Amino acid sequence: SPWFGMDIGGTLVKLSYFEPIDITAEEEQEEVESLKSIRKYLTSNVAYGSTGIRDVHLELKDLTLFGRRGNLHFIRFPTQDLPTFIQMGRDTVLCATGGGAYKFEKDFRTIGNLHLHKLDELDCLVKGLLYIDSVSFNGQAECYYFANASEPERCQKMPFNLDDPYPLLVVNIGSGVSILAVHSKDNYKRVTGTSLGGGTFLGLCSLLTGCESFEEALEMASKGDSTQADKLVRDIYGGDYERFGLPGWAVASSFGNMIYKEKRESVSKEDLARATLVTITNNIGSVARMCAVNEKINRVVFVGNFLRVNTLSMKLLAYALDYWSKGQLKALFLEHEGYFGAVGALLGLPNF
Amino acid sequence: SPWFGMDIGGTLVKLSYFEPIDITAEEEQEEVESLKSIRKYLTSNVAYGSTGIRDVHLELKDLTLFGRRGNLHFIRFPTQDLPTFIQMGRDTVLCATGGGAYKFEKDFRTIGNLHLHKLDELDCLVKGLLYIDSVSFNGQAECYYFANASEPERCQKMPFNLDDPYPLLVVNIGSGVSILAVHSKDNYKRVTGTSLGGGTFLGLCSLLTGCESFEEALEMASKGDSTQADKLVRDIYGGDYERFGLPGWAVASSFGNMIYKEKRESVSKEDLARATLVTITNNIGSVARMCAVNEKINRVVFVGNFLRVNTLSMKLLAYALDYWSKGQLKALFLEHEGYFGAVGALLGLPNF
Ligand SMILES: Nc1ncnc2c1ncn2[C@@H]1O[C@H](COP(=O)(O)OP(=O)(O)NP(=O)(O)O)[C@@H](O)[C@H]1O
Ligand SMILES: Nc1ncnc2c1ncn2[C@@H]1O[C@H](COP(=O)(O)OP(=O)(O)NP(=O)(O)O)[C@@H](O)[C@H]1O
Ligand SMILES: O=C(Cc1ccc(C2CC2)cc1)N1CCN(c2ccc(Cl)nn2)CC1
Ligand SMILES: O=C(Cc1ccc(C2CC2)cc1)N1CCN(c2ccc(Cl)nn2)CC1
Ligand SMILES: [Mg+2]
Ligand SMILES: [Mg+2]
Repeated sequence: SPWFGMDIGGTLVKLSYFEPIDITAEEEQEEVESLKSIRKYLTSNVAYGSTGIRDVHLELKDLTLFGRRGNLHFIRFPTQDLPTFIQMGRDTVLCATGGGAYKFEKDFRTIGNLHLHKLDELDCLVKGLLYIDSVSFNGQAECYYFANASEPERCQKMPFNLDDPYPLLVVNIGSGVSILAVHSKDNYKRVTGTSLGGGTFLGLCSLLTGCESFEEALEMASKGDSTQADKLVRDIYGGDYERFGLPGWAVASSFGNMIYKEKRESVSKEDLARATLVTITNNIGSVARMCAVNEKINRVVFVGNFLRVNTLSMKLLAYALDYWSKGQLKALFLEHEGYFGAVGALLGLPNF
Repeated sequence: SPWFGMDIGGTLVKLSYFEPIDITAEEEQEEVESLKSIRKYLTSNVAYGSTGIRDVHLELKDLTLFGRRGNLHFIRFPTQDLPTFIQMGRDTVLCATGGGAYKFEKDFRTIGNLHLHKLDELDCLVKGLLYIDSVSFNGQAECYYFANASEPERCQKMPFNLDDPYPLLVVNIGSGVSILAVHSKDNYKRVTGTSLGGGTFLGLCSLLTGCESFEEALEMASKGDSTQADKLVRDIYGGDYERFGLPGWAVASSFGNMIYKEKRESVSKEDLARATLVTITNNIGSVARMCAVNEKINRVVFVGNFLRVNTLSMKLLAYALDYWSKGQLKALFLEHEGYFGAVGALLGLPNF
C-alpha cells in the first residue's frame, strides 16, 4: 500500500506522498503491478488530469520515514474534483484530515477494502508543522521572516530558527481562518477563528472583478491601487490622527469611498482586487495581533494556501504586524505552508 | 449665539442644538432677528434642505443645561453637504469634533468672527455618552439590551442600568470602527480599531447590489439569505465541527461560496446585501469580544450610526456576543447612539 496523507479542505485537497527510493531487488519483484503503476504515474507526471498539480519545488528528498529512505512529494487539487480522484481510485490505509474527511467518508469507502482513518484537522497541522521544521527543507530553513519590513529598500526574506518553537501562534488562512496557540508538542488550543479568509478574497474578487482564478485575482491586485476604493484616515481628518497615533495612510474604512457613485464609476477592477486583498489581509493581521497579545505570544506564524504565490499579502502582514505592534510581534512564514495537515495525517500511519 | 455641538464624521455630520424654553420677556426683545430666524427655522422644520433631518423622537425635553431650561435637539446631514451648510451660514462659538473639525477648519472660518474650537472625537464621545445616560431619555433608560437573545421567541428589548458605568467597552461603529476602554470619567483609551465598519457595508453593498441608500441596503438585506453566498461549517464538515465546538451553521468563509461560478449566477442581490451585513456585523462582534477579554470588561456598548434603524445587526450582535462568549459578555445599546460626540462637543462650551 502506498503511503499517503490527505487533508480535504473546503477549497483544496492536499496530498503528501512518500516515495521509497531504497527498493531492493526482491521488493521490486513482489510489487503488484497496480502499485508500480501509481508510483510511476505520480513520479513521472507533474500535472494530474486537468486540475491536479505536484509542487515539485517543495519535494523533500532522501527523507528517512518509518525506517525507510524516500522522497516526500506534495500534491494538490480542488476539492470540487475529489469525485474524479475517487473514481480513478476505483478502477490501502488512508489517513485523512480536514472537514472533508468527515463529509466524504462514505465516498472513500466506495473503494473496496480501503480503510479510512479520520484525524483532527488541527492535531495534524501541529504535528506536520513541527515535523517539517525539524527535518528542514533539504538542509535549508523551513521558517522565514521579512527582515526590516518597515523599510522597503531593505526588506528581504531571511531564515528563522524554530528549534525551541514554543510558544507559537499559528494562523491558518484557508477558506476561513483558524488561530491556534501552541504551548508544547501536546498542548495546543484553537484560540478563535475568523470567517474573513482566503475564500472571502476569492469570492469577493470574483463578484467584483469577474476574475476566474486565484492567480488572476492576485495579478489584478498587483496592478491596482486600493486607496481608490478605501477611505483613509487622511480622507476624514485631512492628515494624521495625532492624538491616537493613527497615520494618515491607514485605512479608516475599507471600501468606504465606494459609497459615492462617482467614485464607483471611476474605480478599476484592478483597484477593487487590491482593495479586497488589502482588506482581508489587514483584518487577519489585526486579529492575529490581538490573539498574540491575549495569549502572551510574540511569534506568529501564518500558514494555509491564501499565501501561496502571494508575496503581496506576506509583505503586508510582515509590515503591518511589526508596525502596529510597535515591533513586539514577528510575522513568520513557512515554505510548506499549505501542506502541514496532509503531512501530519501521513505521520499518523503507524497508529493503524 | 445659539448653542450647538457638532461632530463632523467621514460620512455624517451630527449636530446637537439646545433650544431655550425659559425665554423671558426682556430677553425676547434683545433677540437679534437672525437669532430668532435660526431658532424658528430649526424648530419649525424637521427636514432641512434636501438632506438634513431632525430626529424628533430623540429630543430631550425640559433639560437644564448651563443653568437654563430647554430642549436638546438632534440633527444630521451628510458630510458631503457641509458646503451648503457653511454657505447657508455665511448669508457664534462652535465646538466641533470628529475628523472634519480639522479637515474643514479653514472652511468654518469663512464665517465672519466665528470661533471654532476643535475637541477630540473620543473625549467628546465619552463625555456625551455619560451625560445622556445620566440625565435619562425623558425619564426612560438610555441603555438597553436584548434579553434572552439565544431564543427568538423570548428575545425582547429591555432597559439596562448604567449608574455605575465603569468599566465599559465602547464600540463606535461609524465609517470604520473605534474600540474604547473606559475605566473612569477621566481614564479611557482607544484599545484598537478596525476598518471593516459601516462604510464597508454601504460601499460593498453599493458595488454588489447597486443600492442607492443605507436604508435600501438594509431593506434588501432583510429579504436575503446570507447562506447563499457564505460557506458554512456544515458545507466543509457535513455538520458540526464537534472537537472545537463549532456549530454547523457558523460561517466558515464569508462569501466563500462565491468562488463557484454557478453559485455566483444564482445568488440574488438581496442575498448579497444580507451576506455583506452579516459579514461586517460578525467581524465587529468578534473584534469586540477579543478586546473585552483582553481588557477584562464584560459590558460592551455599541454606538455609531451603522446601527440606526438596523435591528438586524443589533440582534445579530446581541446573539453572537452571548453565544460566542458562553454568556460572559452582554451586548448593550443606546437610544442616542449616533450623537454622543456632538453632545460632548456642546458640553465643552463653558471652557471658552
Ligand atoms: N489554486 C488555487 N485554487 C483555489 N484557491 C487557491 C489556490 N491557490 C491558492 N488559493 C487560496 O487558498 C485558499 C484555500 O487554502 P487552503 O489552506 O487550502 O484551505 P482549505 O483547507 O481548502 N479550506 P479549510 O476547510 O477552511 O481549512 C483559497 O481560499 C484561496 O484564497
Ligand atoms: N442616512 C445615512 N447615510 C449614510 N450612512 C448612514 C445613514 N444612516 C446610517 N448610516 C450608516 O452609518 C455609518 C456612519 O456612521 P457615523 O457614526 O455617523 O460615522 P461617521 O462619524 O460619519 N464616520 P467616522 O469619521 O469614522 O467616525 C455609515 O457608514 C452607514 O453604515
Ligand atoms: O471560527 C470561526 C469561523 C471559522 C473559521 C474557520 C473554520 C475552519 C475549520 C473550518 C471554521 C470556522 N468563528 C468563531 C468566532 N466567530 C465569532 C462571531 C461573532 C462573535 Cl461576537 N464572536 N465570534 C466567527 C466564527
Ligand atoms: O484603527 C484602525 C482603523 C481605523 C478605524 C476607525 C477610524 C476612525 C477615527 C476615524 C480610524 C482608523 N486601525 C488600527 C489597527 N489596524 C491594524 C492593521 C493590521 C494590524 Cl497587524 N494590526 N492593526 C487597522 C487600522
Ligand atoms: Mg484547511
Ligand atoms: Mg464618527
